[PDB]
Amino acid sequence: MINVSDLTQKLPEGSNAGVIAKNINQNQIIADYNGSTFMLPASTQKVFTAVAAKLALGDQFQFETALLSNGKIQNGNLDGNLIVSFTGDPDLTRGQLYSLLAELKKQGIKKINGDLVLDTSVFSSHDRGLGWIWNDLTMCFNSPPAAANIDNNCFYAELDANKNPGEIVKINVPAQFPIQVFGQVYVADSNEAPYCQLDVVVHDNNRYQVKGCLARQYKPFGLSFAVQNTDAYAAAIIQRQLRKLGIEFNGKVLLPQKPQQGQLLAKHLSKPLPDLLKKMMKKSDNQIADSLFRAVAFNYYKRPASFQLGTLAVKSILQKQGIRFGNSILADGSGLSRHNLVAPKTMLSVLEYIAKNEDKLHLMETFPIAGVDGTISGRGGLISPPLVKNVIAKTGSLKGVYNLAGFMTNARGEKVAFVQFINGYSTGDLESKTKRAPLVQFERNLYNELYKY
Amino acid sequence: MINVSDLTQKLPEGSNAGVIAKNINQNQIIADYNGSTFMLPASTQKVFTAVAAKLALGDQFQFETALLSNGKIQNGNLDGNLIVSFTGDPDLTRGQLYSLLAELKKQGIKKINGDLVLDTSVFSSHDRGLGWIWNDLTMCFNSPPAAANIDNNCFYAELDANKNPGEIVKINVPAQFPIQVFGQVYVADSNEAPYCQLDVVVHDNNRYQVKGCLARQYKPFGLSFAVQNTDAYAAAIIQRQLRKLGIEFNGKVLLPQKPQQGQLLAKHLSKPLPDLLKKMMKKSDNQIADSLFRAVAFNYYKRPASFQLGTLAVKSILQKQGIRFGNSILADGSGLSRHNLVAPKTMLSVLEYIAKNEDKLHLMETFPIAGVDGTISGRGGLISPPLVKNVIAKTGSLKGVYNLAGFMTNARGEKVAFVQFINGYSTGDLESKTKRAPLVQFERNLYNELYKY
Repeated sequence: MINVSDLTQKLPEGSNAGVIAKNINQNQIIADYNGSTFMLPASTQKVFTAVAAKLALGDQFQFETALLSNGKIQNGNLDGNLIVSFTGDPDLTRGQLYSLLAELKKQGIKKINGDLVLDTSVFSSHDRGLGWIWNDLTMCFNSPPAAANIDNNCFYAELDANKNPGEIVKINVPAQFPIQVFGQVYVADSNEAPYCQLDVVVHDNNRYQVKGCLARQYKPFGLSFAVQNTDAYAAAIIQRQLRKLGIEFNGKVLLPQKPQQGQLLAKHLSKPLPDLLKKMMKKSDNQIADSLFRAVAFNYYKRPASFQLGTLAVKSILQKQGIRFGNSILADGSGLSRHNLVAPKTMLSVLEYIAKNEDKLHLMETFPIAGVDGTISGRGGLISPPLVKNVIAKTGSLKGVYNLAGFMTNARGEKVAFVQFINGYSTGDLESKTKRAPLVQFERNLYNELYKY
Repeated sequence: MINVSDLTQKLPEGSNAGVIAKNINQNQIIADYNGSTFMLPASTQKVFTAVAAKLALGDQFQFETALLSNGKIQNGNLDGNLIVSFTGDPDLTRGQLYSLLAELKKQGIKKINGDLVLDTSVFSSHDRGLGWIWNDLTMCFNSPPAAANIDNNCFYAELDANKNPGEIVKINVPAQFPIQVFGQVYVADSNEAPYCQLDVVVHDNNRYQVKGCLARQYKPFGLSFAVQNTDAYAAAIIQRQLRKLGIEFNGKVLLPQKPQQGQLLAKHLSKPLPDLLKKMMKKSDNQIADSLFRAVAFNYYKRPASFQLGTLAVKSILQKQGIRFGNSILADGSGLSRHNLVAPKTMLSVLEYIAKNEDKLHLMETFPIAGVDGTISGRGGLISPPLVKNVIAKTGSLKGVYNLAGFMTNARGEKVAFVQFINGYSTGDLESKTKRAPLVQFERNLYNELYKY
């Protein structure tokens, strides 16, 4: 086999790698180094979710966002409540929601007599996986994969830190967002600037407290945040939109937990599963992953889905196909949880299933392709022949974690499936930028060895 | 050297272990298996905090909680604000605070004319380490090591769920706690129960919403929750106590966030550092650890301390004594962060420093003693001869992580220092109780091998 132990001497001191690779045509393992060790899979976890979603939801699945009522329409009034049903569409834009609501206007509703009721009942329990780190929850990449999700549950604030040290940065929220940012951030000089932290503290109803400092910046810039209370944000946007449409509305916002029965007025359907999977896999979309993870359970078990039921469904679906998980921990669909524990050989067994069933599943084309697209379009170890355009791989990147899972063609035209997990990679501080040079050397050498073996 | 690799065959599949040990008398490393691999140290991290606190704060250190004013006491009235200064004491009880406020009555105050002002300025930025997991922040063990800390920033409530399926669980919070717990949790039948989740959601001002369901219970179901807004909670308690003492107060609660000058009226002193460190090390107290971590930084840098300044101070103080951290990540003093990364050999260097300097430091007597006290008083693998009453070790336990760092005497009477980090330990699903029998067999074996080597 390949001497992976020798290759990991160029990784930073203290890191740990697990690497396993199989030549599919020969059915031969060709590298096997800590392949049974549980490691953090990061976004390579989304491969499990991709396979489960293909199997349990299928290619015609779409997320539905719908308007319902039990009132009768009568001289241009809807004489009852407006129900807006959100089912976790991770690709719903504010424009799509507006076009949905504009269906009421097409139907002659000029006024809604009752309340605005959101039905979010397809998801249950928290909208964050267990073991997610608290301080990342205000980052847009970790926005909640909630039932209501509008423009990726992300917004941004406008900052003007072109000020002298000691002065207050100007931080305004743009008009389109129903958010408050409060608190004060001061500009730090060059001698405190490298120590600066901008802290963000969440309070109720999408109010964000900022504290701390920032180095001067001449130009005004935007900082993105995750929406915290997704039901309040959606209800606020819906009421802004009814006003823009001229539909009179004067009622309360109601947030019941159960499914809300009513007559269907209009519906918007997302792009179908293959499109959602492709974006998930190419771009490493956490929200698409975790939405599918719970939509899989909701459809599979016919009951409201928590992250725990997501775990039970994904394991039950993949087990039925022959995948064995032992005591792996799959706490979410995205890979974000720090409780996740997967060994390289388990991920490889899923990659082998995806290769074997490609004629039906068509998941190979969802993988990022080295030096071409997705999150490896510029990956340093991969951007030269014979790897560029050849290696396809899902990345998993978290603090200290540099993983790849995917396939390549070797010098004989045979397909090799491979899993690379590297954890504990630290070359500087907390909140230092990590030297990627050892990782580029390692990967260039490993995938060249796999190509020629 | 000891063949630790074979010993690990007894640990669950997928686990990873890092084990290093030195015979101090011989100056010989006798076990060295993944000794340079960065792993999660969990509460063995508290060993670094203990040494830094001894060196920088010293055995006379006490935390101070004080009452100050700028007004004159005249005619039984304090004619100014009452300032209460909190400095992180992690062992301040409600009864201690009541006795401290009673001192105002001894000085003849029966009314305060102004406002209640808290000074929590010695700590800055967040009161949580970065990389802590979000869903544990409501649990008492993970209460915030904030400047204001009263009865460990924990309170208890009880759910009476001894009722039929379909009934609403009654929430009972003792009257002394200025918090609210609300919600409608229902009893589920035996078919639905396996699908339930009992959740808590934190709202502003220490209002906790319980949600979900649970099986009928056949004894009272306790909740132990961490206080979330620690200045609100302390100001609430202070005002109830002022009222019970017969000190009239009608003013505002002010939280200015900067140091407050005034005349010292009364100061309560905690127990001194050796008592604090003994409890922290024997019982694994996260709040004593992180409060000392930031107290070390406040006293060492003479400025308000964040967790980042705690990490700079602990490394700076230990590096002067010869410890080398390389690219370790030390994100807190407790070890709770999932960002922490340290190799077994670096922890072993600190244990050797503790043993070499025992005549000055007196830290040996803080380690739990196998089968006798602290957190290994009934540790399965250590409770028989020749290990019981001999091995002393600080534990580190988190989900997935079973560590020990300490010392023992071998069959020749020579002292051995050792570090065992196990991460990745999984024996079933995420919510199940972990099976310790593998750990017990591995530890009995390992420490027997160290005793006989």
